[PDB]
Order: sequence, then structure tokens, then C-alpha cells
Amino acid sequence: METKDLIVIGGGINGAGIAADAAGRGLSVLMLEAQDLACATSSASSKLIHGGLRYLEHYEFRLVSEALAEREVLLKMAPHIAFPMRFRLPHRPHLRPAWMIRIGLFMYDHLGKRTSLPGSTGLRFGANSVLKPEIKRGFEYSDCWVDDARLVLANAQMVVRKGGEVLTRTRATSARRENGLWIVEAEDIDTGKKYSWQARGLVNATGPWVKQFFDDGMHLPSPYGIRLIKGSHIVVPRVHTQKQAYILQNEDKRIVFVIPWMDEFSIIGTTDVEYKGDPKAVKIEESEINYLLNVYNTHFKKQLSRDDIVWTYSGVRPLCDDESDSPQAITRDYTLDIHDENGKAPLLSVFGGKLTTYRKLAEHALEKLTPYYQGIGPAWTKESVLPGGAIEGDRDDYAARLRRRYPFLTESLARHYARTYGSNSELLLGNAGTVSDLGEDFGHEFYEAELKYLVDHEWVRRADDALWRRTKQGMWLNADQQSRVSQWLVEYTQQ
Ligand SMILES: Cc1cc2nc3c(=O)[nH]c(=O)nc-3n(C[C@H](O)[C@H](O)[C@H](O)COP(=O)(O)OP(=O)(O)OC[C@H]3O[C@@H](n4cnc5c(N)ncnc54)[C@H](O)[C@@H]3O)c2cc1C
Ligand SMILES: CCCCCCCCO[C@@H]1O[C@H](CO)[C@@H](O)[C@@H](O)[C@@H]1O
Ligand SMILES: CCCCCCCCO[C@@H]1O[C@H](CO)[C@@H](O)[C@@H](O)[C@H]1O
Ligand SMILES: CCCCCCCCO[C@@H]1O[C@H](CO)[C@@H](O)[C@H](O)[C@H]1O
Ligand SMILES: O=S(=O)(O)CCCNC(CO)(CO)CO
Repeated sequence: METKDLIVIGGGINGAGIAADAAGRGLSVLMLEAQDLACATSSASSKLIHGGLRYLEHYEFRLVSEALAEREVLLKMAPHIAFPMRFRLPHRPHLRPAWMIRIGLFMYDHLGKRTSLPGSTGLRFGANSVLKPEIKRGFEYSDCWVDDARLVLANAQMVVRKGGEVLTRTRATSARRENGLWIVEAEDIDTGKKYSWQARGLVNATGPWVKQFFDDGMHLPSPYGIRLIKGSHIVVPRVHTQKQAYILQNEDKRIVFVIPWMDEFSIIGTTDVEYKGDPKAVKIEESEINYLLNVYNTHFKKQLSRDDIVWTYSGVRPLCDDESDSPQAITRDYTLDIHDENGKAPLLSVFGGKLTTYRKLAEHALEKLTPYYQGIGPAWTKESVLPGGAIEGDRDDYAARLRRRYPFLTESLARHYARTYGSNSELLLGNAGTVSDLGEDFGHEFYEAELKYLVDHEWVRRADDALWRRTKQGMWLNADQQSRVSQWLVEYTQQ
């Protein structure tokens, strides 16, 4: 019975969420990721769990309402990596009238069930604010921040938690129907080891590659086109000490975020640039930098230059091509397509789908796949808690409680584990009783005990996986220290 019930191609947020949900419904599931979990679009987001305020002008009510309500659901599912955040919108009357803004905020507050997130409010900016003097009025509202790459990992762990299988660095090369079953072929991108599996169902959740897999992997016609819209972000030492984020209205009608990041930086993003080519080669261009710095510099007193940038990242949104002439106007809602052959071997493909709406998307996916499976269990993820989320507060409790239980833990390290691993911290600490038991110090309190844990429980294979996806330690480790991390991984993944 080597036949899996469902095979999921794609290890980003959408593929992980679908696989986890499926496994939790009793299906024998296998998820395939060509490189590393969240190595593409899912680790290149603005990292916000938002309802999509700007989509209201386009009347995308279905998406905005679903997104808004999911915020609190995700907040309870992964309290260790997600949390409430307040956003400040500077008023720019020549762009949008005050009455217009208020209507939007009203919908944003009632368009979706809001049990804990505070309501919107008006703001007054004085001569001592961070914004320029001419800007005197604004508004503030709620939304959430989430460690995108880690939300993906949490779901991958869930898959395994429920008897599922997850393979990384394994690229699916082909898939075709045969005798009522799917024959999926894949190969280890490193060793060349080939695999061949049989499945009763197949999900194409390869994001930017969705159509590409239809053409080269299955030789089947894709039900939808895909618009690749690149978006980049720049990182700089925090521009101010305030805990809230700002949402700026640019002259082209787009909005740009300035978000507090890891207490030391500010993330500024994003952009909408039509893109063509390999989604893996995407990178920020000069005009993007000029565009993000300008909108920031026109709003804040403290001026930023190109020289203040400490890091940048970019990714491409795989938006379902609605033929919109304007990249910023293209819809952000997702579309799912399911098709079978003679009532068997269904194929569910995913087009679009924000990180914010992934759980709902995954639920709707299993809904379409239900008719094809035995006594498949019903929905369940809404009342679940992702691995690492079984805490009691986050900072409120966990970080404090961790140092209390593991006194040798400095306040910074305790904060890191709490905000990264959550309830999985005790598994990482194992029998450690002192700092020395944590092993080699690679820098910035990133110990061997953490890296060993990442390889054993978080599929880490390369340094980048560990320093830029499972964590953001890459922001502090110098070139030699990162080289050492890679060297350790070789020696550990060797024998
Ligand atoms: C600029 C930007 C900002 C964003 N901001 C936000 C925001 O703050 N909030 C929010 O909710 N959303 C945001 N998003 C949207 C969100 O990031 C994406 O919608 C989501 O990550 C898409 O996930 P995915 O799983 O569909 O695709 P991906 O994350 O791209 O995953 C697809 C995966 O498939 C794998 N794959 C491809 N081919 C194969 C193959 N043949 N075999 C095996 N594996 C394969 C890839 O390696 C990859 O990991 C943003 C997106 C962009 C880029
Ligand atoms: C302008 C002096 C009275 C104080 C009100 C705060 C100023 C911002 O008020 C704004 O002014 C705009 C025009 O500039 C209007 O179009 C409005 O949308 C708005 O209410
Ligand atoms: C039902 C929810 C809608 C609430 C009504 C929104 C009206 C906002 O109205 C605005 O207020 C600004 C400041 O007073 C103004 O300066 C005004 O000129 C006006 O444009
Ligand atoms: C009768 C006309 C009513 C139209 C109300 C549309 C709601 C406005 O939505 C607006 O979207 C903007 C970006 O798109 C955001 O910057 C604003 O915060 C938001 O109020
Ligand atoms: O911690 S979990 O059980 O959720 C996932 C453990 C995954 N372990 C691997 C070891 O190579 C990846 O780290 C895969 O078996």
C-alpha cells in the first residue's frame, strides 16, 4: 500500500497548510519541497496578518472580510510568532479625503469578527513627532505581525505530528495519471536520488511556479495564467523608538509600510513591479530603493540615505491573472481549481493566496478534495494550536517563565527562544543546565544546541535555512561566523 492518499508539491505556506489540514483529516500525506521550506515567496512578505485595508478601494470585500476574521484565529494558533500591532496612517488630504478614510476604517473594524483587536482612532501630530511638521493629522488601527517563514515551519511540523511526511531538497520533476492513480517522480537536488510515488490525489501549490509545473511537469493546460508581481523591502536601523508601524500614502495611490522589526530595525516596503523570469533570481533594483526611500523621506523628519540600508529582500507575488492593467490593481484573492479524470486522480491547483488567508484556503481545498476520500475527517484547524504555540502569554508569560525554569538563560536568549520556538524550547534545551551545556557559541547567542535542534526538528540543511528562514540571526553574524555555521552543518549532516 505504498500509495499515498495525497501528495502536495510545494513547501511554502499554502502547500504546508493544505498538507497539515489533510493529515489532520486522516489522509496519508506527503509534501515535497524543491529546496527549503518557505525558501521563496513565503519568506519574502511584509510579514503582516492584515485584512488588506487598501483592497477596499477596489471593493475586494470577500477577501478583506475573510482576512480580517482570520487574524484572531491565527493569533491563537501561533501566539509565539504572531502578535497584535497598531498602524498609524498619516493624513494626506490631496490624496484621500478624511471622510473616505473613516468609512474604510469602519469597515475594517466591523467587516470581520473582532473579539480582541482594539478599534480605530484619530491622531494628532505635533512639532515633536517623528513626521514632518506639515503633517498634522492621522489615524491608527489594528492588524498583526507574523514570522512568515516560521508560520510555514509550524505547519510542516503539524504534518509530521499527524503521521504525515515532509521531504525537502526534493524537486518533483513530473506527475501523470495512470490507471486511476497519480505517478509522481522527484529527485534529490543534491544527491540525484530519484523517487517514484503513487497517489490518489495531487495538489499543485508551487506558487510562482504553478503554471510552469503544468507545462513542464504534467504537460497539462493550466486553468489560469499567473502574473508575477515583484515586491521588495529594505531594512535599516530602527528609524524611531515607537512600537507602532506607519502606513504611508504615496502619490501613485499605493501605500508603503514602515514596520518595527526585532526591536533594532525598521522594515520598509513594499513595491509592484511586473516581473518575468526565474522567481529564484528576483532581487531589488535601484528604482525600487529610490521609490521606498522617497516615500519615507517625504513623511519623516529623520532622513534616510542609501548608505543606511543594512539588508534588502525581494520576492514575486504569484497573482491569479485577472488581466488588470495595473500591478497594484491586480486582485490578491486566491483561486482554487480541482479537476479529475474519470472521477479519479483529482488535481487541485492553487493560484494566489496571501499568508493571511492560508488556513481558510487550505480548508476550502480539502473541501473540494473531500468527495474523493473514504471517511475523511471534517475541518479542524480552526480550534487547533500549531506546534510551538502551547504557551501562556509570549512575553506576558513564556519568556519570563522560561528564565524562571531555566535560570542560566540570559534575558535576551530567553526572549529569542520564546519568540522563535515557543513551547518547543524545552525540546531544544533538552537536559541543559548551564550555558556551557549549550555547546559552541556561533555568535549573538546562537548556540550549537539551537542549530542541532534546527537540523533535528526543523529540516535545516544549509546555513541560510537556519540564519535567514528559521531565524534571522543572519542579521548579526559576520561572514566568518556564517561560514562556521555552514562548516558545522557539513560535519553534523555528514556522520
Ligand atoms: C512583496 C510581498 C509582500 C507580501 N506581504 C504579505 C503580507 O504581509 N501578508 C500576507 O498575508 N501575505 C503577504 N504576501 C503574500 C504571501 O507572501 C504569498 O501569497 C504566499 O507566501 C504564497 O505562498 P505559496 O505557498 O503559495 O508560494 P511559495 O511560498 O512561493 O511556495 C512555493 C514553493 O513551491 C516549491 N516548488 C516549486 N516547484 C517545485 C517542484 N517542482 N517540486 C517541489 N517543490 C516545488 C518552491 O521551492 C517554494 O517553496 C506578500 C508577498 C510578497 C512577495
Ligand atoms: C486645516 C485647519 C483645520 C484643522 C483640521 C486638520 C487639517 C487636516 O484636515 C484635512 O484637511 C483637508 C484639506 O487640507 C480636507 O480635505 C480633509 O480631508 C481633512 O479633514
Ligand atoms: C458610519 C461611519 C462613517 C463616519 C463618518 C465619517 C466622516 C468624516 O468626516 C471628516 O472629518 C474630518 C475631521 O473632522 C473632517 O475635517 C471633515 O471635513 C470630514 O471630511
Ligand atoms: C462611496 C465611495 C466609498 C468608497 C470607500 C472605499 C474605502 C476606502 O478604503 C481606503 O483604501 C485606501 C487604500 O486603497 C487606504 O489607504 C485607506 O486607509 C482606506 O480608507
Ligand atoms: O519536530 S517534529 O516532529 O515536528 C519534525 C521533525 C523533523 N525531523 C527531521 C529530521 O531530519 C527534519 O528536521 C525529518 O525527519
